[PDB]
Amino acid sequence: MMEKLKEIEKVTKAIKEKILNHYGYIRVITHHDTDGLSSGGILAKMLMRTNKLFHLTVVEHLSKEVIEKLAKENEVNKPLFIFADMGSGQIEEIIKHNFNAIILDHHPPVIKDSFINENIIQLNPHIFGVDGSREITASGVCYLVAREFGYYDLSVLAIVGIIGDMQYNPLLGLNKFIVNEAREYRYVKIMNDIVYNIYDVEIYKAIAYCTKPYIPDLASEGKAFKFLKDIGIDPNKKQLDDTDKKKLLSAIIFKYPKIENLLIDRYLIEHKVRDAFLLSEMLNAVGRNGLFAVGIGICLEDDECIKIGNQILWEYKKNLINELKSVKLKKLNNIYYFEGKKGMIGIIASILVDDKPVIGYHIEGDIAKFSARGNRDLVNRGLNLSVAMAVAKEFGGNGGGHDVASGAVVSKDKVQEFLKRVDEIIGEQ
Ligand SMILES: [Mn+2]
Ligand SMILES: [Mn+2]
Repeated sequence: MMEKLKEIEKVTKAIKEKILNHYGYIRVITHHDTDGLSSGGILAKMLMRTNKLFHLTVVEHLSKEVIEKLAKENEVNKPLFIFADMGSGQIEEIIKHNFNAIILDHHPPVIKDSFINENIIQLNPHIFGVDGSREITASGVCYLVAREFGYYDLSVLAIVGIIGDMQYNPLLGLNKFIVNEAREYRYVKIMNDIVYNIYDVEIYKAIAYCTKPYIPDLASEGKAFKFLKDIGIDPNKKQLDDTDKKKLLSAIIFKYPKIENLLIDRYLIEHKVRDAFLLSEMLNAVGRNGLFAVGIGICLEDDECIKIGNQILWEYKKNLINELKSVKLKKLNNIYYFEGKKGMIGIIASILVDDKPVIGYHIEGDIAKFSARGNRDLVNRGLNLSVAMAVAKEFGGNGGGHDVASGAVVSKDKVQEFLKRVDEIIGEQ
C-alpha cells in the first residue's frame, strides 16, 4: 500500500497555498503531447475555478534557448510559473534565473528535493519512489494538485494523459488510484468492448483506419465495407451490439487470429468526447499538427475545437494507413525489416508486429538508426531485443534497451551484415 500518497499530499497542500496566495500573472508551460495538453486543460480549469487569470504556452522542448526567453519576461513583474510535463530535468537553469516556479513532472529528477529554496516547489513522484515510466503521468501529477481544491471531475483529463503516455496496460500504482477515484466519484465507467466502438464513426471507417490492431486485408473503406456486408452488419452502424461483436469476431479470426487484441477495457468519461481513447488520439493529432490552442479547447469542451479535432484525427489516420501500405517489408528467417522515413520507423515497426519481430531503419548521413519491436507473446517465447540490438558493438556501433522496444546505430555500410547478425541472435526461439 501507498503511504507514498500521504508524502505526496504534503507537497500538494503547499502548491495549493502557493497558488491561492499568488495575486500576480500566472504562466503555464506545458508540452504538445496528450499528457501535455491534458495537463494544460486540468491546470486551465483548476486556475479559472480559483479565480486566477493565466497565460498558457505550449513548447516542443524546454531548451536553454527557451528558458532564457521565458527568463527575459521575469524582470517585468515576476509571474508564478507552472511547468507541466517538464522542468525536473532543466531545474538547475530554473533555480539560476530565480523563477517563482512550480514543476509538475514525472521525468527522472535531477534534484531529489520537493522544496528547493523559498518560491520553488517540485512535485515529481520519483522523489517518493513512484516511477513516471509506469505508475504516474503529468496529467496525474496535475490532478493530484486539483484534488486539494476538491476538483475530482478533472480526473477525466488525468485518465486521458494515462492513455496518452501508454500507462494503461497495465494500470499500476497512482494511475490505478486515480482511475478508481474517478470511478468512485462517477466520472468514468470502465467496460470491456471491441476496439472498433472507441471511434463513434461508421464501423467500416473504424475498421479501415484502425492500427490497434492493423489488419492489412481490411485497411480500406471498401474491404471493411465488403467484410461487414458479407456477414450481415449494417456497415454505417456507429456501435456494434453483442450480436454484431459475435458475428465480427467469429469471421475476423480467419484474417486476424489473435482475437484478444480486438477486445479492450474502454474508459467512458464525463466529457463531450465520451471515450478517453478517442480523446487521447484527437489530442495527439492536433498536437502533432501544432494546433495547441485547439487542443486546450478540446479539453475545455469547445464544440468547434472538437469538430476541428475530429477532422484532424481522421486526416492523421488516413495518412498513417497510406504510410503503412507503402512500407517495403523484407523477410529474413526470424525477422521482418524495412527502410523508412526519419521519425516514423518506431511507430510503424510496433503497428506491423504480428508473428515475428520488426526492425525499421533510416539512413541519415554516415549512420543507420534501427528501431526493433515485438509483443508479449514474443518475450514469453524468449525474446529480448536489448541483447539482440547490442550486437551493434560487433560493427563499431551501439545497441538499445528493453525486451520489446530497442534501437541501434551502425555505419550505413554495415546494415545488411548487422541485420543478418540480429536475425541469427533470434535463435532464442
Ligand atoms: Mn509525459
Ligand atoms: Mn511528454
